[PDB]
This record gives sequence, C-alpha cells and structure tokens, in this order.
Amino acid sequence: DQVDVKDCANNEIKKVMVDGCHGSDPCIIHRGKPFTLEALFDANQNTKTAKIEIKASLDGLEIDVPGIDTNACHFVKCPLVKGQQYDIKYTWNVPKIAPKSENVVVTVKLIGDNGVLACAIATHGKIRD
Repeated sequence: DQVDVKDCANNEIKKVMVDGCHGSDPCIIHRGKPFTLEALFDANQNTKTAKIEIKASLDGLEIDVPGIDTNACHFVKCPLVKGQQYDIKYTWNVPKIAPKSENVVVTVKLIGDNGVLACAIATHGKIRD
C-alpha cells in the first residue's frame, strides 16, 4: 500500500508508496514489517547534474544523506534530464523494533538544475500505531 506523503516531484512519478508509516499526518509506522518508503520518478527535465537531500531516521536504521553522493548518482544515475528513468527508494529490514521509535524524521528531495526532480516529506513520525 502507499501513503499520503507530500510528494513534490515534477509531476510524473510512477509510484510513491511506503510499507507502513502513514503519509501526510504524523507518519505513524508499524514494527515487525519491512517499512520501505518509495517514490520512483522519470527524469523529465534536462540536466546531467543531480543533487539530493534524503534524510530518514529510523529506530535502528538512521539513514542520512549528508552531501554523500557527488550528485544523486550514488543511488541512481547522475544525469536526469528528460531522457532517463529512476527508482530510488529506502527500505528497512524490520525485525520487531518495539513500539514507538526513539525519534523519526522522513525527508527527501531530488534536485537537478531546472527544478526539484522528486520529493517527499512525512514530517516527523511516531512508530506504534
């Protein structure tokens, strides 16, 4: 299933779904399931450059993206422009993790040179429900 995250790509994403978490509202998530927020997109701009701003903190899966890739190329391709397809993502091998995480923050965004290619924000979140 998917959620109601505040996606913000150009306007052509092919699929945006998180396995448990809830979008829009304070993404509450579940424990015991592989929570994996998704948000594919199809390069529709025109720039061989690629940036990024992903930042997801999980209960034992603190995924962060501090200027890691040189240009959003460590995960996908670097040149997005309107001649490439994507399939980024962010899974989470989920054991049990108990209820409520020490804290959560799901953010994201892909930026080329014409306009933010993709984007998705959950705004905080509290595992449990």
